[PDB]
Amino acid sequence: TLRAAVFDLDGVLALPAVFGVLGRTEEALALPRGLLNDAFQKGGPEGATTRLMKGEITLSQWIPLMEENCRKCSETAKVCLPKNFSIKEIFDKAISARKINRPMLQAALMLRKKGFTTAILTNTWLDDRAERDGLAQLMCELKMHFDFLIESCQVGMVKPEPQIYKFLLDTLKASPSEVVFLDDIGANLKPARDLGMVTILVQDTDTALKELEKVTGIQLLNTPAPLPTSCNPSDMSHGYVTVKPRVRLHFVELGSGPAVCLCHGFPESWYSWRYQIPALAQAGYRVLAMDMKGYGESSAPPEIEEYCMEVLCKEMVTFLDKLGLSQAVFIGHDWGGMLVWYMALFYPERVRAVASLNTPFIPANPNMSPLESIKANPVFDYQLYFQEPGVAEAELEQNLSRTFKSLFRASDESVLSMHKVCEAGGLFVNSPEEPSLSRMVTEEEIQFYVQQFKKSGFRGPLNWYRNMERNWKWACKSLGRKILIPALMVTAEKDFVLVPQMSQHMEDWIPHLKRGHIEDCGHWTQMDKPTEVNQILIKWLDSDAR
Amino acid sequence: TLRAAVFDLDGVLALPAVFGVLGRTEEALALPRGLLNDAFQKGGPEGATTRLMKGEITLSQWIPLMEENCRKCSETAKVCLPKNFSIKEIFDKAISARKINRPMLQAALMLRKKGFTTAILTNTWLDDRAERDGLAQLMCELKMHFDFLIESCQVGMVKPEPQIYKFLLDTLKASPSEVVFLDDIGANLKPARDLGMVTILVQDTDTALKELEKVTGIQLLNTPAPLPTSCNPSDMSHGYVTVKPRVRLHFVELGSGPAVCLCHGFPESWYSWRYQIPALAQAGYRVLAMDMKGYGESSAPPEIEEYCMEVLCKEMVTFLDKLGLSQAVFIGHDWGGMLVWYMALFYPERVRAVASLNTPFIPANPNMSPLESIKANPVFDYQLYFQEPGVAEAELEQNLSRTFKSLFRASDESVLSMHKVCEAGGLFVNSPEEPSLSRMVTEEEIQFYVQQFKKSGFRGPLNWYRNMERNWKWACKSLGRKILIPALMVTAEKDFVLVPQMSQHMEDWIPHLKRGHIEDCGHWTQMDKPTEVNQILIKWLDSDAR
Ligand SMILES: CN(CCO)c1ccc(Br)cn1
Ligand SMILES: CN(CCO)c1ccc(Br)cn1
Ligand SMILES: CN(CCO)c1ccc(Br)cn1
Ligand SMILES: CN(CCO)c1ccc(Br)cn1
Repeated sequence: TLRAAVFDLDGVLALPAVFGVLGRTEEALALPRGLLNDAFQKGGPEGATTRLMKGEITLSQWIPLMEENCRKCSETAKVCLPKNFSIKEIFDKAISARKINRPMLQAALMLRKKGFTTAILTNTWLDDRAERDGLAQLMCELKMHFDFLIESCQVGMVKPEPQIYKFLLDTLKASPSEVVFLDDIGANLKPARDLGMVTILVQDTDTALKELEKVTGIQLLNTPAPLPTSCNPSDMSHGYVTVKPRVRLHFVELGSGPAVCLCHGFPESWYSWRYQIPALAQAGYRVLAMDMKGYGESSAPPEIEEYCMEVLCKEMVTFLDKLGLSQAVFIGHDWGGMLVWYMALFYPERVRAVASLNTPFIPANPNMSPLESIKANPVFDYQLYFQEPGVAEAELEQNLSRTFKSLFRASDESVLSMHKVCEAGGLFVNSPEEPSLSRMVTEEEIQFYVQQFKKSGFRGPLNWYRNMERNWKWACKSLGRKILIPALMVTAEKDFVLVPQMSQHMEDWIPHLKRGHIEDCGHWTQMDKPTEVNQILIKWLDSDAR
Repeated sequence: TLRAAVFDLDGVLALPAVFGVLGRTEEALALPRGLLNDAFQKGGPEGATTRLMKGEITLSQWIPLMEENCRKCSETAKVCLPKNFSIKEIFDKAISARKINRPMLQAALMLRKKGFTTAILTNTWLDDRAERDGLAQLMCELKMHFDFLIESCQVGMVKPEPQIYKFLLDTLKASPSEVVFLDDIGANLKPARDLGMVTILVQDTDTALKELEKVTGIQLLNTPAPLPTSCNPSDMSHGYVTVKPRVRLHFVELGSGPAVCLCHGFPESWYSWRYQIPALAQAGYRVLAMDMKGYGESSAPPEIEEYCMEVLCKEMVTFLDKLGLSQAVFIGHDWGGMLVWYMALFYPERVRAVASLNTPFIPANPNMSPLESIKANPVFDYQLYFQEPGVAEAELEQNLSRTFKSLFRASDESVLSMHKVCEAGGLFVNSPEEPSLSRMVTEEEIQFYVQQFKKSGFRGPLNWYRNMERNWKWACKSLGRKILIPALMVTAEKDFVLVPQMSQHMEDWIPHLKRGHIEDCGHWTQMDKPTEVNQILIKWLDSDAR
C-alpha cells in the first residue's frame, strides 16, 4: 500500500542538524538555555527566519537580522553576549560540519530500488556566503538519488504550513495514506499526520530505521553493503572531438578538477567504467571515459595500421590538444593499459600520472619477434587466432548476445578455454549456445554492449592485435628510458591471461612504482570488484596525482 | 618563390635560450668561462646530450650524466664547483624563465596568413621532471599556430645531422630554395644552406625580422596589432547533454580550471564567443560556450512557455548537475546576460561569479506590466513587433544572408532604424536587399550563422521575447533580495538599445558590483572589440572568480 517516502534534509539525511548547533553554542558560551533558539524563531511567520526559508531574502541578508534578534533576546534575559560573538562564524561551522547520514541515504536508495518514489522536502535558504560551494556539493550528491527535491526557498512555502504538504502530494501524484514522512521536528509531522500520512519522528537513526522497516515490510537495517552508484548512459554529457579527418573520438564526461582519462580494453566500451565514473568525480576529479578508436561512437576505420600503438598514442595527444588540456592522468585496463604505459614512455610531459589495471609494462625484446613470444605461452593462443582478418570477426559477430554473455564472467563462472583455440577451430566451439547470465552483470548491461557492437562490429577492436611487429619496432626506441613519473600497477589475482606474476620485474623500469592487488578478482576488474578498484584509485590519486 | 618558413624553438620562438643560461651561471658562480658549455657538449654524437636530444634517455636520466660531465671538466680546469651546485636547479630555473618571443610568433602568424607553410624544427628532450607541465603548456600554446612541429626526441635525429633537413623537406613537400630557415645557432644553419635554403642567423629579434621582411617581401615589423586567435568550429570538442526528455543542450568546450559558462544573446550562437574562447582557456579556465535553447545544435521546441526565464534557469541548473559541476562562473550578453542575473538571484550556490555584457540588471516593477514599460521607450518598438507568432519569423527567415548582414554591423555602419518598426511594417522595410559586408565580420563568419539558423529557424529564438508577463511574475519573487556574490557589469558606449545609462542604479541591488566600459563599441560587443572584452574579463576572473 505504501509507495512513497519523503525525507527531511537537516537532522534526517544530513547530521548534525544545523538547528542543534544553537543548543551546543549556548552550552559552550555559557549563555542562558534556549537564548539562540528564541532569537532564531523571533517573530514567527512574520520573522526574519520565515522570510529566509520562503526565499524572500538570502542567507547573507538574514545574518545581521539574526544578530539584532540575539541582542533583543539578551536584553530581556538580563545577560550579555561575548565580545567575539558572530552569527556568521557559528553558521559557517555548523553548515561545514553537516555530513550525509549514510545509513539513512542507504535506506532511501533501497526503498527506491524496491519501487518507491523518494523525495526530499526541506526548509532551506538561498545561500550566497563565500563558502556556499560546500552546500552546493552536498545538494548535488544527494539530489541524484531522489526523484524529487522540494526546497522551501524555491516554492515560497515552509513547513509546517499545510499548503506545502498539499503541494508535496500533488508533485508525488499520491494520496496521503500511500506516503511515509520522516522528520526530526515534531511540529512538522503534525500536518502530515492530519492528512493521513504515516509519520516517523527521527530522534536517532537506528530507531527511525526500525520503524521504517516495520511500516514498509522491507529490510533496511543489517542489509549487505550496496554496489557503488552506476551511470545511466542517457544522463551523461557526451563529447566528440575530431582528431584527424576520418577519426572522431567519443567520450563521456563528469566532474571538475584534474583531468582523468579512462582507457578501456578489448572488447569493451566507456561503459566498462560505469562504477568508477561517479566515484572519481565525487572524489574531486574531472573524468573523461573514452570509447577507444574502433569502438562504440568513436570512428572505426578498417585499415589495420590505423590501430598500431604509435598512431593511437599520437591521436590521444591530439585529443588533449583539441580539448586544451596540457596534462591528464591516464588510467587503462587491458589494451588501454598497454596504451597508457606507452603514453608515459613517449609523451611524459602530457601525463600527470599513469595507472594500469591487470596489464603489466613489459619491455620489447630486440632479439625476439613478439609473434614468437606469444607462441611460447599457451594462454595467449587466442591472439594467434585473432591474426587472420575476417576469421575471429565472423565468430564474434555471429551472435552478439552469446559473445558478451560468454566473455563477461567471474573467475569461477568461466565457460571458455583460452588455450588450444586455434586447434579447436574457434573460441566458442565447446561453449553453450545459451550461456547463463553471470552474477557480475545484468541483462540490461549486456544489451548496452550488444547495441554498441551492432554499429561497427569487431574489425576495429581486433585490429589492435594485428600490429605486433609495428608495435615491437616502435617500442624498441624506448629501451633506454625509465618511467619516472607517478605510476600505479593494480594486479588481479584470478586473471589467468594477465597473471600478477607477469608484473614482478616492473620495478627495474619504474623504480618508484606503487602497487595494488585485488583478491578473488578476474580479468574484468572494474565490474568484478568495483568498490575495491575505486578505493585503490582514489587513494592513489589523492596522494600521487594531486 | 618562397613558400615555407621554419623556426627553431629555443633562442628563436622562446627567449631566453636555455643554452644561454649556462654562460650566465658561469659568470654568477665565478666558474671558468665555457666550463658548463663544455660539460653540456661532452662526448659529441656519442655524448649524454646527443642521447637526450635523440630521445634515447629522458631529462631526469640525463641530469646525473651532466653532473658527472661538470665534475670531469672541473678536474682538467683545476677548479672546484660550489657546495650548493645543482644541474636540476639550474635547468628548472632556465626552463621556467623561457617565454614566447611575441614579435617572432606574430611574424610566423603573419606569414601563415599570407599562404606560407610554417613549422618548428627543434632539438628538444622528453621532459619527465615534476615541473614538466610548464613546458607542456608552452608547447600547446605554440603548436596551434604552426602547420608542423618536428621534435628531435620524437624523430630520433638531431640538428645538425643532414638527415633531419632531408626529413624536414619531405614533410614540407617543398624544395630547398622555397624554404626560409631561422636558427640562433650557426652550426645548425650550415646544412640548410648546403641544400640551398635561405638561412637567417637570429642574434637579435629585430635584425632577424628585418632580414625576413627583405627576403619574403612581406611587412612584419611595425605592422598593426593582430586580432585575438579565433575558433575553427571543426577543431572544437562538441558536448551534448539531455536536460529533459525533449531538450538537449549543445556546447563547445576548451581548457582546464574553474568552469566558465558563456551565454549568447539574440540572434546568435556559441560562435559569437569565438575570440574569447581561446583567450579564456589560455588564461587558465575551462570554457563552456553554449548554444542556448532554441539555437544551433540545442533543442528548439515550438512552445512559447518553453522559453520563459524560470524554465531556462532550471535547465541551466540541470545542465551543471549532469556535468557534475557544483558551480560555474556565468558570463552572458544580451538575452544571455538577462539569464545570468536571474541565475545569481535564484541559484547563488551554483554561481561562482556573474558577468553581463551590455545587459543591465533591472528589477521588476510590481505596479507596472513589462509590456507597458516597453511602449514607454521608442527604441524597444522592435520587441512589440516580435510578439505576434509567425510575423517576425517570416521576415527574418526570408533571406538569412540578408538578415545577418543587416544585423551584425558596427555602430557607424547601421542600416536599420530600431524605432517605428511596427508602423513601417517590418525590420528591413527601408533596408537594402544586398547590404555591404561589415568590417566586423568576414563572409565565412556570416555563413556559419546562416548554416546554424537553416536548422531550426527563428521560432525558438523569438520565443525568448514572448514570455514578458510570466518573467515579470517570476522576478517579482526576488524583489527583497540583493546580489551579494562577485559581479561584473560591462557597458558598451554605442549600444543604442542597451545604453550604458540603463545600468546606473545597479549598485542599489549589487552593492559590491565591479564595472567595465568599452568606448566606440556597439551592441555586438564580442566581435566589435574582442581584445578589450578579453582583457576586462580575464582581469576580473583572476581577481574575483578565483
Ligand atoms: C592487453 N593484452 C591482452 C589482450 O587480451 C595484451 C597486450 C599486449 C600484448 Br603484445 C598482448 N596482449
Ligand atoms: C581478451 N579476451 C577476449 C578473447 O575472446 C578475453 C580476456 C580474458 C578473458 Br577471462 C576472456 N576473454
Ligand atoms: C536583452 N534584451 C534586449 C533584447 O534585444 C532585453 C532583455 C529583457 C527585456 Br524585458 C527586454 N530586452
Ligand atoms: C536584438 N536585435 C535584433 C532585432 O532584429 C538587435 C539588437 C541590436 C542591434 Br544594433 C540590432 N539588432
